[PDB]
Amino acid sequence: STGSATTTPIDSLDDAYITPVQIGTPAQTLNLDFDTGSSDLWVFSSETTASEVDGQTIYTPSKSTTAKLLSGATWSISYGDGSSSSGDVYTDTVSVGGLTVTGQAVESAKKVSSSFTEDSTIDGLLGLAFSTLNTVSPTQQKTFFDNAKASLDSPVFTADLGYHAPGTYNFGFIDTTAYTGSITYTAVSTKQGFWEWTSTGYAVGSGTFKSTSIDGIADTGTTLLYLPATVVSAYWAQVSGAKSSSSVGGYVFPCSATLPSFTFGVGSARIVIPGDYIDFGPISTGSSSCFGGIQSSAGIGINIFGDVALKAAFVVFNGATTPTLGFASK
Repeated sequence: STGSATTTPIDSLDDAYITPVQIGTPAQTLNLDFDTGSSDLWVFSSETTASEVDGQTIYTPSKSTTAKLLSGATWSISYGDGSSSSGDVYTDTVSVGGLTVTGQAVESAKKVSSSFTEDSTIDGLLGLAFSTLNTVSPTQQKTFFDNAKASLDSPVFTADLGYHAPGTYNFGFIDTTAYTGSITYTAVSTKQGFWEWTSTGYAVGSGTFKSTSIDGIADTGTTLLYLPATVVSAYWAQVSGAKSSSSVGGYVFPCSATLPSFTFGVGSARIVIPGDYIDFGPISTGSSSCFGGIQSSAGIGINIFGDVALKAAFVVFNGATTPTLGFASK
């Protein structure tokens, strides 16, 4: 089997991407944030505290003939941005882009933090990291990809995120028309539960490539690119007037600037992030100070190849017995 779904930016900044997901019988379509940095599929639901729902589409298990309460199971998750959610668990039929999994754990939110309530466009998350991170207790549950894997033509999924435009998540095949040149594959460590890999270096604009190992995770659920302070400083030093602002929470730059590209290494290959991808616009409406798309990972504890980086590439998440990651230009 295979699946193919379009993913769509939630706003003009590509702050996140949503992908339609069918849950239940008859289908209940929710728009979920596919997150290769977590491993819970959770949704806004009929069980979610009423005051914490504001515009989202909810899953109603009682209207699904294939829904079954997973007795005794609860879940609770906190994300890197400080947001959180929790609730109980159903099993139900879940389909993505024509690919169907029966008995998928669907984690029904009883509580969500403000950040989720305030974002009317995201109805939940679908995690695509390794199932060892799944928070369901007392019986840990598998991700959608884990459940689908054995049935897929090839045990892979691909992320093809657009810049200010729709893109595609494919399951079970590699669309050879969707990228240019070759796919360069690189080793993955699953030790922390993530799609963790080591970049071979970086360049700023038309500058020379610095060979240096950067360990990080491929995380579709994180908006920006978080790298070591040394790297980030070298980038923003090439932008007149750029500075790190503690009051804003990172590097800002004059909105009148032309941003340089940023290149990262994948083995001997190079992925180029155009300067425009690194612009996240005014810090507040009408401001002439703009927020940077490359930020320091210092105090996150991990480097994160988020959407700013991934959308510059066609990315293969290879879930073979020994997982790998592939990157191609497109």
